Amino acid sequence: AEIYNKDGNKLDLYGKVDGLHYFSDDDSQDGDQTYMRLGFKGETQVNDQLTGYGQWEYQIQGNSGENENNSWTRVAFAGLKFGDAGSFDYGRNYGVVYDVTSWTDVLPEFGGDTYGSDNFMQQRGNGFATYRNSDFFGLVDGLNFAVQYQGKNGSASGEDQTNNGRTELRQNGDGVGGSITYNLGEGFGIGTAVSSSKRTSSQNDLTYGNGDRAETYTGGLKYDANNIYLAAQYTQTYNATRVGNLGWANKAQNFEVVAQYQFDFGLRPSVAYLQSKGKDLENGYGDQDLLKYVDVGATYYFNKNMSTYVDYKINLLDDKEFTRNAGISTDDIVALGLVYQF
Amino acid sequence: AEIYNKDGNKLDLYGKVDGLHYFSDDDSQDGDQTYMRLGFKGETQVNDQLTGYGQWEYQIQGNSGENENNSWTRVAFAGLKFGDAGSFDYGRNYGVVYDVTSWTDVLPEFGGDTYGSDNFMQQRGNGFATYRNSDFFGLVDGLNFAVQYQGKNGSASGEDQTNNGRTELRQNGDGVGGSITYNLGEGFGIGTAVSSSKRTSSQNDLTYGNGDRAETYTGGLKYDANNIYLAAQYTQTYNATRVGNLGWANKAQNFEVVAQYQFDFGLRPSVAYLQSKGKDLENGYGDQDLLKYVDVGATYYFNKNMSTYVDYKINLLDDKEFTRNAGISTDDIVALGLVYQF
Amino acid sequence: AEIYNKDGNKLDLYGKVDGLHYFSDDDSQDGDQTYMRLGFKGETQVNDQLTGYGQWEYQIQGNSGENENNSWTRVAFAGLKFGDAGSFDYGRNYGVVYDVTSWTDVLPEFGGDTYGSDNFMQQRGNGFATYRNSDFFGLVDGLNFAVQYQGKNGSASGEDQTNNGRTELRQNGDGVGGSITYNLGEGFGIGTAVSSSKRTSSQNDLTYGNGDRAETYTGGLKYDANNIYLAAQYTQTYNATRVGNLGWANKAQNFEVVAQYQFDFGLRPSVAYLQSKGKDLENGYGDQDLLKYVDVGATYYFNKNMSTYVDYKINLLDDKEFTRNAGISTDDIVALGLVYQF
Ligand SMILES: [Ca+2]
Repeated sequence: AEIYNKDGNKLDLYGKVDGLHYFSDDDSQDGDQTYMRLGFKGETQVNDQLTGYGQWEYQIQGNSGENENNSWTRVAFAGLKFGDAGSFDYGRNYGVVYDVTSWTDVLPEFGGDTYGSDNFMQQRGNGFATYRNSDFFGLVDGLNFAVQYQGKNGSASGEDQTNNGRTELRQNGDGVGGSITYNLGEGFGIGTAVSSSKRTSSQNDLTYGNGDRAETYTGGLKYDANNIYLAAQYTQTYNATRVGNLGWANKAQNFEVVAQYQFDFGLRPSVAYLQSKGKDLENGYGDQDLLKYVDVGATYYFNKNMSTYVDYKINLLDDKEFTRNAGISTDDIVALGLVYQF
Repeated sequence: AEIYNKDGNKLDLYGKVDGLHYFSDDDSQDGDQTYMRLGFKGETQVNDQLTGYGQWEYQIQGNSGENENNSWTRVAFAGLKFGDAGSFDYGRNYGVVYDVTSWTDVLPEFGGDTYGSDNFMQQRGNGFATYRNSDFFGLVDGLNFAVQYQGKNGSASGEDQTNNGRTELRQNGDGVGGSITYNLGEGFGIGTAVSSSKRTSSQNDLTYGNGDRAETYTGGLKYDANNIYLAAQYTQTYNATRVGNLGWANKAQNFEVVAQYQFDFGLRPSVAYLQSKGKDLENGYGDQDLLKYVDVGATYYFNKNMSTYVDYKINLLDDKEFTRNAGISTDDIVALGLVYQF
Repeated sequence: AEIYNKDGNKLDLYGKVDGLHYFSDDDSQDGDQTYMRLGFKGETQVNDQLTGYGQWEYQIQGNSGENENNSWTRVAFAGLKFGDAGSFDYGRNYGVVYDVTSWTDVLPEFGGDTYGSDNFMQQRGNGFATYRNSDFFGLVDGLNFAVQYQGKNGSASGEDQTNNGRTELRQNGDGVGGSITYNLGEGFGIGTAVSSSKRTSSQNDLTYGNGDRAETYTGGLKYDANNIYLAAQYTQTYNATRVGNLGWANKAQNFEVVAQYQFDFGLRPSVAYLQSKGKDLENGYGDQDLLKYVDVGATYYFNKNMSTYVDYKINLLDDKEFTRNAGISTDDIVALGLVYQF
């Protein structure tokens, strides 16, 4: 909600409380999943061709006892917008791959999980320097592009050390990526994104998915008109898709597709399919499905501040030694949520 | 404070800073106790018979150094209010037992401690689904009731596992409870509450207080008029009252009583007595006092945003092997507080 | 930003996002340093001669992954201001030494580091009771003083225990200090501060800097007019200046000096020099430099809500066994920051 707007400076303080429960045979997923987010988006007019901005978003789990706290920063960045010349921001932000893969990340609860956070340039991550340009310098309506750099986020100590070190599955070396999207008209959009990240020496000491670079190549399509939403994304990755908590897939092929309809009375059913196919895994595993499910659900929007939903992950992965070793869930989940937001 | 009210959506952002110091021979209590809370309460009008809401409240200790952070979520829930048909909410909230025991939880600093947080359905806890009805459907003025369910919050791994696992003393199985309060008129109120929670297998592997279910039965009475506040609550529990950090009392009898007066110039003296009597404790302990103190104090309210208080916990427990083993404090405490709130 | 002002109560909710990167051969400093702060400052008019207030400020690092959270309370206090009779506040706050040493803590990124946080009464710390008077009771314009007490913040357990125990380098015993500053006119200011804190037995079990009390003596001078800022502070300490993470200096002499100029178009160059000279260190180290650098940098202010800066720490310490043992950084750092604030 915009809570301040005075003398060229505006501040939106926003958030949500999601009273959320999962039902699953997977005891690591089953039970209370209540959480909240809080954030702000601020903007300051500097002059005719320059606006400054800042955004922060934080998640605090609501499903723990008072003896602990599970919270984290989703984004935290500052930037400048310069008219038709583009914008630049730096901080914790979304990787440019998500400029296209976000088109399928629209499910009531699940979805968006052929990749994760702190996962090279695929989604949220630290130290992104991001240049963006909408409508190609004001010359081509509907043609947008981005160019992005990510500095190394290494280990806590030793050869890969940076100030902000972390575990191998959340590290990266220096990376570069970009995206292009185009409005084809009549509700249709097409997009592509590429990223290439150096990997660190400690990442390459894990058994799975060695290589000098983590690479991703994405294409996407969407239709968004007449109360219909359709989208698909295909992403091919190299040493970039996590294999549970074991390392990465030498290669993976990720595909997500979704269809939704918004009824005027407030109901938005959703059907989707997601898969991630890993190739050439070490330890004799070879080709393995890393993710495979159908998702059926619906959100009922009471208004823009209140909603409720059901989401059903129909998990098509087989329970096998591989999935158990990797810690990949093979069970179905039903989610029920009630959401207040501002 | 209400900081937003527009187009049927309202947001109250509230908080407090309590500059607080304890004086005690108990070194685990003595010293700086400064803390803050922050929260919001949002409400959205959906239609003539339906309002959505969300509430979140967080505590951050202000008495640590910058190398650590001690914070936690008090509540986090979302709900719907259906005019006279009642309300429903889900998330981290107060157990319905507290609908009655809260009547004595009014001391300047101490009190409210014959039970704790994450303590079956007695106070704050995860995964409450709560139905409430005020003035009995608009048929009986002053008659309120609630019915509540709490899903299992289990262990981090193994047989009792849920996604949001925690230590035994803060676990629960599936539970159900209810409360009824009635305005007798002329300032008097009467209330009762009952709860019954399944206990988990890991809870039942501790030495103290094994059983299938944790159950509570509460009666309360109060007078709240003419600047006088008098209240008492009596609660009988089974396998539900913590014995320090060792487990639970097979049975306990808890009693709290308080008298206060509000002077028009701002001063509110308070006198109270609390005890918790544990029965049939294991390891030869038998009947033991778990809590026993007189409390004398006063709050001076400068206005609705600023107050200061003294509170004196006169601890009547004897220092003995049992209390030392259980980690129950037997020393007096004096608290001095200065509170800004909004 | 002031977001509420009604019926005698006002609330300023403020914060910043600093998109920040360090370049250094010191891998513990190098890399992404993005962070945010959030805070509030509230004030309530009680009557003609009394105002209540509260302030809280929190830092949340923006340079970690989502599997961790690094955050802390900077300040959290409540107070009363009694017209010209002065103010009193209690909580986590700044020690009165900083009333003078803050005059040099004005660099774009670095600076302010001949002392740290939770470092006796030198900067931020727990449990400060602080009396302040501006303009000497309304009788002497520009003459300010303060008197401050800090209660013991001891160990987690054992002989020095307090409720809010911490590691030795962040402990203190009971302390007293004061400051006096005077506006000489025409941009000139002069100040002095003195503090004396009991040390704890666990502090005195460390090798470096044992003694009954930690003591500090500070003088400062500044010139602040005609777009020029000049300041210097000299502090002599006894058992109060940290030697890396090893303990304290039996004696230290700290000197900071800074010169800045503000151009109308928004650029503020800055040049500074800082040194901390430790004396009589144990383990044969004798006299050692603890800190020594020249700082050159500049901030460009777009407006009151947006800025960017470069800061260059030219480290003059030698890499030698002492600095490596103490964990004192001897490398240069360049910082680049982009800051949105409200
Ligand atoms: Ca490979």
